[PDB]
Amino acid sequence: MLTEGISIQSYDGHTFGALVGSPAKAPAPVIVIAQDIFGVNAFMRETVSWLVDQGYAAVCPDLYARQAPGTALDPQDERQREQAYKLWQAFDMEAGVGDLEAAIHYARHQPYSNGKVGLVGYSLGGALAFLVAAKGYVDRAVGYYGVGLEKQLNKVPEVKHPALFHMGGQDHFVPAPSRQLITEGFGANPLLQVHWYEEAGHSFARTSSSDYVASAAALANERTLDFLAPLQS
Repeated sequence: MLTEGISIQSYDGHTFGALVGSPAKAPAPVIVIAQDIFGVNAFMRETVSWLVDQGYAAVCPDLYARQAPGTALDPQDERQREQAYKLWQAFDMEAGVGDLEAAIHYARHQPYSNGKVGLVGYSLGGALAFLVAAKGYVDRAVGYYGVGLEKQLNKVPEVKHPALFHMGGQDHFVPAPSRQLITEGFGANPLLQVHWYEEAGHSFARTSSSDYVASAAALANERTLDFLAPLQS
C-alpha cells in the first residue's frame, strides 16, 4: 500500500510512490524506511506506525517501482514469496540507492520536516542502509539483518555519519566466517556499530515471521530508537 498522490523523482528521472506517515507533532525528523524483498506491505505499514508513535514522520518508498510498481507481497503466501525472490534477484542495487537518495532529499523538505533525516532498512533494505551510509546521504542509518555486508567491506572507511546494524547470530545468510569478517571490518570505524543477537535468526523483528524473537526484536528496536533520538533535535 502506498499513499495516493505521493511521487518522488529519482536522479535519472524515474518516479515512484511511497507510504507516508506524518508526525503527531511537527516539525519532526523524518525516517526513510528501506523495504524488505516483499515490497511496501503490511510490515512496512506497521513500521511506519511504530515510528510515528515514537514521534517521527516516516516515508517508505516503492523501491520495486522500476520493475513492478505497487508490489506488496504477503510473506505467509508461498506463491508471493516466490515472486519476492524473483524481484529481489533482478533488483538493481545501485538504482535502489539512487531512489533512496531521492526519498531522503524529499524527506528533508516536507511541511512536517525538521530537516533531519534517518534511514532504517530490513534485509534487502538493511544492505541498502549500509550502501547509503557509505554515500553519506543521511544523518543516521540503521540496518536490520542486511545480506551480503561481508562483500562490501571496502566501503567501511567511507562511512562518515553513524550507522547501526542489528544482526542475528543464527541468520544463515551470515555464517560464522562472514560474521567475523563483518565484525572485524566494521570494528575499524567507530561511526559503525553492529550488535549480534545470539538466539535470533533472519527477520527476527517482524512479529509475523516464524523467525520472530521477541526479546531480540525488543532490544534491537530500543537501540534503534535511542540511536535515532538525537534527530528529534
